[PDB]
Amino acid sequence: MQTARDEIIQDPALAAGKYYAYEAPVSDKVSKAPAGYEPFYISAFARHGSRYLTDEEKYAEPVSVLRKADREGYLTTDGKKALQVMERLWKEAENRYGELTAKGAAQHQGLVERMYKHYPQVFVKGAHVDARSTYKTRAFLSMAAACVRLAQLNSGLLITQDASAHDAYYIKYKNKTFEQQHLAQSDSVYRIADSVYVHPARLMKQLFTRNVSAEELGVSPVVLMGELFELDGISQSSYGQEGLSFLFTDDERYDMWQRNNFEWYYEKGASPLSDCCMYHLERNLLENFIMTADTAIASPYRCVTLRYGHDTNLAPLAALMGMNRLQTETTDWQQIADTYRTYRIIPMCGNIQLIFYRRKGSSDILVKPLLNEREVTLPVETDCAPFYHWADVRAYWQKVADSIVLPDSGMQHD
Amino acid sequence: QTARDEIIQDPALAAGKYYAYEAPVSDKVSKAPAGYEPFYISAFARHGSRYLTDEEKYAEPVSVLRKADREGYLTTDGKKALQVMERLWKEAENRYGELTAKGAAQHQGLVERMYKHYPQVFVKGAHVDARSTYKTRAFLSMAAACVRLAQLNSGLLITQDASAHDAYYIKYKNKTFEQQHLAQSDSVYRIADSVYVHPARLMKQLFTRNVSAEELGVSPVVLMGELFELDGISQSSYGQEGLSFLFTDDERYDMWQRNNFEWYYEKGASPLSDCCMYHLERNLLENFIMTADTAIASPYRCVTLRYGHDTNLAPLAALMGMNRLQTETTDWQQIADTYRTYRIIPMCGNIQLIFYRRKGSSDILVKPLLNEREVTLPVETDCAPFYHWADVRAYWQKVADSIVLPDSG
Repeated sequence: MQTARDEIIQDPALAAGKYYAYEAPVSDKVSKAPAGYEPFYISAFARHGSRYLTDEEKYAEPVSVLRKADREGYLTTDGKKALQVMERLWKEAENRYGELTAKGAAQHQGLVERMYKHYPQVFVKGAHVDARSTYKTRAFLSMAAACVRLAQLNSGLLITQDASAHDAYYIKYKNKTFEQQHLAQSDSVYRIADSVYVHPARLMKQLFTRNVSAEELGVSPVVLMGELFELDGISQSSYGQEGLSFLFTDDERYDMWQRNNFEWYYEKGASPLSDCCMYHLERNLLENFIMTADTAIASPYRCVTLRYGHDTNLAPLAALMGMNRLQTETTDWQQIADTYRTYRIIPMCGNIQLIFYRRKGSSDILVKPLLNEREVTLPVETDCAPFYHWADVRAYWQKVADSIVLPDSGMQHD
Repeated sequence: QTARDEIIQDPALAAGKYYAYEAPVSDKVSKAPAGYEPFYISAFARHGSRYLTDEEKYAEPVSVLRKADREGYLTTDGKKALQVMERLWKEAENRYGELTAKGAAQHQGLVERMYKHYPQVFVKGAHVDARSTYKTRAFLSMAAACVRLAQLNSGLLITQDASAHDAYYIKYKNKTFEQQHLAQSDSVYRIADSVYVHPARLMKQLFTRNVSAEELGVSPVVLMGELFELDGISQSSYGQEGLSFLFTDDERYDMWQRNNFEWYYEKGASPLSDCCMYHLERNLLENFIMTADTAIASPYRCVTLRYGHDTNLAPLAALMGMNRLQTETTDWQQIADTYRTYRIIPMCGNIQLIFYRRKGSSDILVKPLLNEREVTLPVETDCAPFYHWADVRAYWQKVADSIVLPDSG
């Protein structure tokens, strides 16, 4: 539909991208399934909800730069206003770095609330909600919030939780060797990305009364601008905390989003600069979607599969599934945002949901794919969009998974 | 009963820190004085039943017996032990240190008995404030309990956290303090092994011939410790055979004593570590005091649930002054009289404080429970098993104020 540029002009919060605080779709409506079809299985992967920045230094470094300017008298009034905001953001996050916020828990309560409202026939008494997480507290506290909410919504669900190293091979897959096969020269690529997207000259004059250099700051202007942009976005993780929007023009807001958007496209998407197939990393997660759907479709019980993790794995999974046009390959720095937009893929509480439908007396299973609760296309033909035939989707995904070979990494192997 | 007789009646208790929690046999709870109703619960619970924390705790002993098997000096009893140990390792594979299904069921049972016995605490709109450490076994115990509470009363307000911000009281650690008082622990444990661990008979039961510690790769005392650990951890699984056929009644008691001593020494009242190692839990005691003050003054209704590790549960029990845990002795055999790990830190071990108020009276009462058994506190009371919170609080505050801990980490 709209350009990413127009979307971000209409809603500046979307430029936070990976830090965008999840919002339910404006429309509460759900596409009607073909006659006789009812939902019976839901399979999901959900990123943790809104969180603070992951390292104390992501607060401490830019704050100390501005406090020093203040102390030595070259911080402007806008600079002082910015410093005051960042001090409040840091105080909020103090000794809670990387951790889920109260707003982040509410996002996951809302996510399963809307699941329950939309597909009540899935969440019948005795149905086994199988929820799993990574070891990271932000991921499993998102699971914990969601599971307590489902238990409040229906006392009869059988809800189990785990956060086990035994599942890491698909719920938090990692292969540094594969990354190093493609990203060894990422330093060079990012220097080019910085010069294409990050334009710090105007902001430096807004922040400081006299001209400053990379050497007096302790960080380059490009780094300082990125750090201030990250703080502006992370303000969304808190209730009633203002950001730093007054530090960024609309074009700079768009460009700083583009800079992190490119990073995801490069490290985890279809960039030709990383040889187009970085999203092959999620073969195992894709296979776990296939196998657990196979089990639920053949099961005499009722099932729901919930997985809680990280955008590190969510972003490539959406591309590997073939959603929309995520697999489009381009090196045009400005064209990426056409088909690949992080706020539509990996916001806080970002999530993929597959809704499986069944009709009595018919072995023709249908599946509705949702990316952040919006219908998506899959690279197979269908006669009942937004619905797909599971037989066609399964064949395509299994063929994709079968074609991916991943290298030994440490003691881990295919 | 004595610890020796309790272990004769119920050998599973000798697993100590690995004993799989069981509810009290009677569903009865003591009657509060007239007009008193429970209104606040404050708890600290260890994670439920878990696998061993490191792969080497399975691999090392298993490889010893596989070596004996390959080279043909493993007895038939030895092969039987190897069979069960391979089974225990297979259960734990890639789940080292993790909560088991039984450990989750323990924590569901714990809150459902809180709910049954003190139902006036669990009313619509009450805030259940649950917090954990960052370790998955602790968090998942929390998560199992909170889902259970949600099912018992969806009107509760249940929040969950597992924050570095709570570590100073929910997972306290002070390596400097330990090195001040445990500096020669290596020497103390070599003596303790000599006192308690006697592997000659077991070595002859396991192997067809004498075997040197060099050929085993581990000393016979280490191997006996590892086999006893594997025997205990079988309790974490449903329907898993242990190794009871490798230990006589006397050895089972003595191996329990050896680990019991380790807790008494590192976390209890042993004169060998200068009698005040349980001072480590001053912050956790202060958190119990202040969250109780807040609940007593609150216009809302509250429950405080903390989920953690026996590293902190054991000293908390002693620092609160429960029963005779603070009794000081160097007599290796007398420890067990007043200090018994299966009564303090089993799997799902827990301290609960049940607070009661009477309408129109500011005299708050508190009932202290250790693994759901009433305990004494070093405070006078005119209505045991209940204590006046004003007296308990004054005693715990001065205990906390008397403690000096070094800045560490």
